[PDB]
Amino acid sequence: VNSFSGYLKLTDNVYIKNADIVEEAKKVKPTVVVNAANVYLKHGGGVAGALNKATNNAMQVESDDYIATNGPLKVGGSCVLSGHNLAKHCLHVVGPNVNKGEDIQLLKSAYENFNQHEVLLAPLLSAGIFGADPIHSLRVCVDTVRTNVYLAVFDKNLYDKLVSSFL
Ligand SMILES: Cc1c[nH]c2ncnc(NCC3(O)CCC3)c12
Ligand SMILES: [Cl-]
Repeated sequence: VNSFSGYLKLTDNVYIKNADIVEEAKKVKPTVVVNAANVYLKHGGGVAGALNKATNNAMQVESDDYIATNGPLKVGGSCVLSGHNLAKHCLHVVGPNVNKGEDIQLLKSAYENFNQHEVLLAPLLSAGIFGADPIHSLRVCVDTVRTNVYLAVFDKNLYDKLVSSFL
């Protein structure tokens, strides 16, 4: 039993809700919140910009030190950093950004990072400003993640479309 409330159950391990991941994280304080990161951990917009703003830029400060030490992430890769005031940990996961020409096949590799954590709060990878089809992102999530994932979809119309179209 966990404290995630109001979710619709999609499969044995995948759950979904129309919610702002920022407001959800503040309420639940999950062990792991997933960020929709880029390889430079430049949290300018989309989910990343919103999560960073909620940390008063502390996420960005920590991220800049991480990059200065380790260099950029790989597309499809991840790193674990602090969750600041939002969660214990933030799993920064880089899905492919279609508006950069990146290979959508890397979306499965991106979701595989979730399997290293028993329970996560997360957005759909590569959706929104990363330019992929969110229906596809949900399909890859369900077919790749085996741990317990609570998906927050910010747009109500897209959520209803994701629910109504779910196979
Ligand atoms: C932009 C933003 C702020 N807070 C959020 N919480 C959850 N999801 C988000 N955007 C990603 C999508 O849900 C839309 C396509 C996939 C956001
Ligand atoms: Cl977005």
